[PDB]
Amino acid sequence: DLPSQKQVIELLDGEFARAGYEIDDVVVNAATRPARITIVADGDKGLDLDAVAMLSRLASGLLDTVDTGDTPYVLEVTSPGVDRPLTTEKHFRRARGRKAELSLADGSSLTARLGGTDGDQVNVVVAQGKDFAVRQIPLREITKAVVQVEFSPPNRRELELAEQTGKGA
Repeated sequence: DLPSQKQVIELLDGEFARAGYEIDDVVVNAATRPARITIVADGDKGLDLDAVAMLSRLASGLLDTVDTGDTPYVLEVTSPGVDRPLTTEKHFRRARGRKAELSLADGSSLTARLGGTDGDQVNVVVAQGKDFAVRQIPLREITKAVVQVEFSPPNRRELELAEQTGKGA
């Protein structure tokens, strides 16, 4: 059949990196006519149309080296999307379960999946080895919070924790 997400990534990651680009995610969708393989990539300087086309050429060339069989697919290389910034406690509540990039007041940053709010805290869920940590961060320590677009579905255990912690609308 079609290669797994992991197969596409092992196939492309090195070449993409060698071209100066990072692979953020890969989606092999076999539920459309025809199937779509989506590569989500980025560089320090985003993806302009030149880069999108170059990486599409790269990726398609590399994927032709693979036995797809009689199964027909379409390839797309895209930038990671943009999603809402969050300002109020209500916003955080509504964004429970979403992945977020948080800038902290001490200058550090953190990518984590948002849990519920709890008093003046927000719960966050972070991967830690094969397991997870649930941390509370005070709203007054978050100076920027941006929800990320997700292409592959969230890790099931991670989403379970993020969605059954604290309050969220």
